[PDB]
Amino acid sequence: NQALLRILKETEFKKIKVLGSGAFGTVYKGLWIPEGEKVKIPVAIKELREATSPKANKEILDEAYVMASVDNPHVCRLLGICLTSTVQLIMQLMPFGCLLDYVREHKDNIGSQYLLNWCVQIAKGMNYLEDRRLVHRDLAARNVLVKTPQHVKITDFGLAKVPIKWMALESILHRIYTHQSDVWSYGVTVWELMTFGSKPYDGIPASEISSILEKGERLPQPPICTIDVYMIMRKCWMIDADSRPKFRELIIEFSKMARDPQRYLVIQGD
Ligand SMILES: COc1cc(N2CCC(N(C)C)CC2)ccc1Nc1ncc(C(=O)Oc2ccccc2)c(-c2c[nH]c3ccccc23)n1
Ligand SMILES: [Cl-]
Ligand SMILES: [Cl-]
Repeated sequence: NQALLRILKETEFKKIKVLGSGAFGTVYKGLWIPEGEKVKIPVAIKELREATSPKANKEILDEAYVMASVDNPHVCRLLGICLTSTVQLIMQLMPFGCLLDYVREHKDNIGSQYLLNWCVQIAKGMNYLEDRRLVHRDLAARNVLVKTPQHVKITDFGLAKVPIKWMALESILHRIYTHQSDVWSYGVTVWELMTFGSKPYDGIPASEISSILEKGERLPQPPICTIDVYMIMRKCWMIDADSRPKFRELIIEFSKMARDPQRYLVIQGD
């Protein structure tokens, strides 16, 4: 369905402010001003580094069509693309930033129902990706964006088509990426939220992660988590990928807990 993806001319968007930058490229805050209309749309613009892959513009556009077909309230949808020497991707601006920064900045004013609702919404978005037979490969708290405080969206997937501390052991050892390896990354993401933005395996070099996982060590239990919540996180980190919970089960379990949030999370002033 080609109509779902707007082909943009360079004059229809302008870069205002830099939001993030790295080896992939740079994400700008900007405005989309379609020529015919009289509107200025807040957007995020990710410009990819030139000459990173041999894929021509024709093959890139076909992959972009898939990203534009993602229709789920908890997964970011590709709004437009600009194909010059560099590939530029346009999506809606998420004004509150990424969820990792949000929980760090508001760690004193976040209650149990907020945290459990985020866990539900992230599981809903990942379950949709699994329904579309799409593997994310880089699920993390930094890759969950906050549209409003109680509406989050998963971002930065399909860009892949090394985050060792978020990867399932089979991804580190065998480069295997499935929906069940996404579940491992979901467990680490939930761990980031329950610790209000702590770094996983803090103080341990990335090159040592596989050995400690093979020795049976895992991320420690967050203090606010009751045993019911931690055991769900621990099951996401089982060696047997098919023994890990499914995203559809995680939706049900975290939805049930969200009905009685103070029973499952113990938070000061909650
Ligand atoms: C006010 O808006 C924001 C601000 C801040 N800042 C606040 C604090 C700063 N200091 C003080 C700590 C640093 C951070 C972060 C985020 C957003 N909102 C946003 N909206 C939409 C996308 C997004 O969909 O981008 C795309 C676009 C096309 C294709 C794929 C992804 C993104 C986004 C996705 N991947 C990224 C990688 C790096 C940076 C941003 C993004 N972010
Ligand atoms: Cl808040
Ligand atoms: Cl960090």
